[PDB]
Amino acid sequence: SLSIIDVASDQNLFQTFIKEWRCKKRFSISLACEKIIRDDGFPIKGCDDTLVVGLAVCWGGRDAYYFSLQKEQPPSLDPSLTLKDRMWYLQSCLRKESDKECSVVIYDFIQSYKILLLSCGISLEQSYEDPKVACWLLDPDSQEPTLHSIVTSFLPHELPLLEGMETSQGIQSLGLNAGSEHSGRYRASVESILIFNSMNQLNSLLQKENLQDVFRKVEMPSQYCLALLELNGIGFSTAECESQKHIMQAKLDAIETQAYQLAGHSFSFTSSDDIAEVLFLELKLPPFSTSKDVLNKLKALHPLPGLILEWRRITNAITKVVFPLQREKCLNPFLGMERIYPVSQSHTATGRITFTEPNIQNVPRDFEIKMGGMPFSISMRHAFVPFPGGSILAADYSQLELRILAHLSHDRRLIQVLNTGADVFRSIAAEWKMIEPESVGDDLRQQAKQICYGIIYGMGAKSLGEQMGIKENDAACYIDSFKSRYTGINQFMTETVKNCKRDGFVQTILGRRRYLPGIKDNNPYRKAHAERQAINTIVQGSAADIVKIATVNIQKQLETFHSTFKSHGHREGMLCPIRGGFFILQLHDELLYEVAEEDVVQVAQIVKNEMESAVKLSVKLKVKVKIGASWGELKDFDV
DNA sequence: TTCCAATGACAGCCGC
DNA sequence: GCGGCTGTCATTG
Ligand SMILES: Cc1cccc(N(C)C(=O)[C@@H]2[C@H](O)CCN2c2nc(C)cc(C(F)(F)F)c2C#N)c1
Ligand SMILES: Nc1nc2c(ncn2[C@H]2CC[C@@H](COP(=O)(O)OP(=O)(O)OP(=O)(O)O)O2)c(=O)[nH]1
Ligand SMILES: [Mg+2]
Repeated sequence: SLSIIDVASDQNLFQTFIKEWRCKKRFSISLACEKIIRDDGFPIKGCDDTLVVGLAVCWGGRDAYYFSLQKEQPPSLDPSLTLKDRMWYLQSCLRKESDKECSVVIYDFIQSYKILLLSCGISLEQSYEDPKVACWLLDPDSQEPTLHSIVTSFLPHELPLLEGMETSQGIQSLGLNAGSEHSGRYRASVESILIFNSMNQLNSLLQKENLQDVFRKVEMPSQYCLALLELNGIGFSTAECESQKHIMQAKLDAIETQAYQLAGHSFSFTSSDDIAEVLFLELKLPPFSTSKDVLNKLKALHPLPGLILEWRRITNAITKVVFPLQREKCLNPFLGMERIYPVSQSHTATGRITFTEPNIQNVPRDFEIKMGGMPFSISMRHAFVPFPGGSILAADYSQLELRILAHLSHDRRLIQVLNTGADVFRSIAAEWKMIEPESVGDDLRQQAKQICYGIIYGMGAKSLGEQMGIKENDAACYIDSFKSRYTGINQFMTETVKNCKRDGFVQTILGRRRYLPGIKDNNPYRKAHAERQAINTIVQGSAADIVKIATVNIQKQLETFHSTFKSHGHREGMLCPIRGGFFILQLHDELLYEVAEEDVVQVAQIVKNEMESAVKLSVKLKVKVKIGASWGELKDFDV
């Protein structure tokens, strides 16, 4: 039967609860947030509307222990239990002793870790288990889990507990979601019971699939590193952004006025229909699609397609990068600067990490605008700055996916190239554009990068032709030459497709499985798509495993040499200059840290050493470190 | 429908 | 009319 024990209603019940809690090796917690220093709970950073009023603990059955964090105002509070006394006993039960294996189960661990630190001044110090991450680990292509989907799949007999609790079908924790008519006490108590029991079932399934070691040693520690990143945020300068915006907007104005004179009338740059009417009906250019690929061919024949492409590039930087950054910026009064607080997203097909609100991974590379034949550099990344005195440190793996592919295919030709061979992208660009390596621009090297990974991951002659600007036949010859020169790779492609067809899945270097039932499909497209996913998932997923291990191992090292706070949040939630390195961004094969001037040499050594040691392959994991006053102005730094 | 992975703005359409 | 859905366009790795 569902029972909620209000432990703070009676001194005697409270101590019995505290004694039992202190001996538990496993329990769930769920935070109780409701809509409105206050007597009735702890304000949440970023929401003037909602309070943490308590939390619920579960360690078996359908008993929730509700632990109130209200000074005044379920039976009422025993007044001998001061809030200060409760906060003591709370911090005591949520922090590890020496040689004590202790696991806390939290739905949306990251959001809960942050609220406990910033709102209640409590830093969790135990092993963490998030059922959302366990779901992902069992099927990475599953829809993002909700409490409702977890209970549906893993605890279906308890679905009645969720009847009339419609917010259980949203992504946000039932306890944290104060946009309900149900009390935080009831919501957190139900969640605590559903999550504890759900996690027992998820742990049995992880053990059956042999993913429990991955879950405890890589994925949950990776979530802890991402919690520190989300507490840290990334520094942002508005002055740099505005000055770039003004140059961009001037170019957009000139492009529009010239486009409209060539067209003969106004047209919307955002309507494919309008652009198609102008290009194909009203100018009779040869084709109706208005894609990048189409306009890229046609720019050789008339100026308007090129103007369209530049309009979309610059409009993208203004409306999808500047507008959201200058809206999501937040004053940090301790560091004395604006920062952006993006949200990590780990539920991906291959185990990459991405970001939302906003997605800082998508901030444009440097690009050039010409006006009156004078070039202006647009560096959106230059707006992302360290705290005063600090530096940005970036460490990137050199061709990690190629090194992993070499290791798994034992391809002797690819190993030679990686051992000595110059930049492969520059080599391809040179051969293609009839030049020696040195002339390649950034844009052209990116085109060659797309060609090289494209071919490796099963790009066809029609598409390679559009990209290289050559006939399908010439592209098909290029594909054959690749396959002939690197026969190891081609054997590994056929051996991976054969093994996928048999098993219904592929596995990464750490044992994670992706299910590709399209592999058996009779439809030629769906079959070929699955075969391409099979090959790409093993290499891209393996790379994502290595970067996670690197991230986790760097964080351990930083915290040993840590005579200082493990995140900027740990100073906010505390209430003496900044020392150490702060994880600020992940870019798939690249880690960014914000580092105090004094510590950049030591942090650069730790980061490089730990990234190069993450795993042992047939080939060396090469790491380049760069350093600078912004993400946009990073310079090579020999470590 | 023929590189893979990702987020997100933005016209435009359709059952409610 | 209105929110959901669905391409389509962009960008990054
Ligand atoms: C101009 C052009 C276009 C398209 C293809 C190729 N071919 C068949 C290659 O061989 C090219 C260059 O001749 C040497 C690098 N290179 C590589 N290409 C691929 C696809 C792949 C690789 C790699 F996997 F080995 F890295 C290399 C290299 N090295 C060439
Ligand atoms: N399938 C595919 N994977 C890509 C593509 N671009 C990048 N990736 C994957 C493979 C490389 C990895 C990291 O991308 P980078 O741009 O850093 O590539 P890199 O090979 O490391 O180049 P660089 O030397 O500039 O760091 O992401 C692409 O167009 N297709
Ligand atoms: Mg790289």
